[PDB]
Amino acid sequence: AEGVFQGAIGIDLGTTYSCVATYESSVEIIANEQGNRVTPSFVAFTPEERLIGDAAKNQAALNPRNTVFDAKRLIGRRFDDESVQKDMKTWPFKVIDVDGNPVIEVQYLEETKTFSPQEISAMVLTKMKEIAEAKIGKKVEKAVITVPAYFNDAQRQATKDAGAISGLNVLRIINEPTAAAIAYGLGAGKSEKERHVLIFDLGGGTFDVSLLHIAGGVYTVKSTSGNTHLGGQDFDTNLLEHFKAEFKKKTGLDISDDARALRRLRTAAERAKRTLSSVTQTTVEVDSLFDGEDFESSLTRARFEDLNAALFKSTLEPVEQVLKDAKISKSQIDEVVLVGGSTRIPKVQKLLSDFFDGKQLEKSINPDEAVAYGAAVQGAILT
Ligand SMILES: [Cl-]
Ligand SMILES: [Cl-]
Ligand SMILES: [Cl-]
Ligand SMILES: [Cl-]
Ligand SMILES: [Mg+2]
Ligand SMILES: [Mg+2]
Repeated sequence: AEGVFQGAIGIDLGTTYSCVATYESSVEIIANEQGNRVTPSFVAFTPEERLIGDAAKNQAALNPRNTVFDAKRLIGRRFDDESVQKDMKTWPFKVIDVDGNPVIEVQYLEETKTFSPQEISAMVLTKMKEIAEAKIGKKVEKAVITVPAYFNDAQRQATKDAGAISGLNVLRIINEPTAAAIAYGLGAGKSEKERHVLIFDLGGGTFDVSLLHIAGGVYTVKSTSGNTHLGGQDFDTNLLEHFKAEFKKKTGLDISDDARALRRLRTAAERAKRTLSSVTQTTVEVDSLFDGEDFESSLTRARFEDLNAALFKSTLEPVEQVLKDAKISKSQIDEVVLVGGSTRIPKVQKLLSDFFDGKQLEKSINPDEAVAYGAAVQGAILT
């Protein structure tokens, strides 16, 4: 027990970003060595070393064949699965078929090596463990890891297996939406007074809606829906195209083939989106965007909303589906919990609060951190 943490860390092993939390005297989300409270679920292999997290994502463009990401899209799946065959056409790294399983093949230290999805995820989980250890000052042996509610038994086992590989005793695999509810203490009393709770989780690349029944300490997923491939980055993309159009119109320049110019302009758009969650108008500037020309525009909240009209509206569909499927009316819903950074967008909150006739949404916990937070809460209950 000497020099070992007696608790269990909570890990949100996300598709694109991961987050780790612990609950000593209170629940804390842990920052990594670059001071970030989420860490890219990225592993890069180079002629000299392996990078995990921020450094891996930051060199992805320079090292695309050997920078691995989206392993959560493979884990516990089969090579000839339909999502897989499809996902593979979109990745710059090689995925091969070994005994019918997907396996990632890369160059590492000037040799060809292959990794299962569980092995890649284990490397991310090891990174999360190490991040937690650095802040705790102790070794971590126990964890609670979260997975999407639609994960099947193979996907769940493969995720536990990843944990084992990373030197963690995985006490429980819990559902992402359930973690978020636990974060808000919903059902914490373990009282027999029941609740129905809708989790609205709009991630950067994922949109998941889940209906929970909670009573007596038992969290039951009644129904689940979403858009796997719609997310916050899609809002950025619409603003990016709007800005590209403006720039080309004023200057005659097309930045489509300049990766750096595209990157800087998407950064401007991401920043502009965030500003517009707090205020209603902003300038948008990029100095010397292309061929000597400065980019300057402005954007109102109203215009931002119009540019994403259809997308925003589409977010109510899965809320309706989940109720329809569970045979539960919107009036029976006790809490609506917001997860994912994109839920900070005022319009998204408004469409949702209006659908529930002015109901206030649970949002006091950072939406990017809520899943990890509840995983940490569950970890403390188990230890
Ligand atoms: Cl995810
Ligand atoms: Cl993610
Ligand atoms: Cl630059
Ligand atoms: Cl700039
Ligand atoms: Mg998430
Ligand atoms: Mg300037």
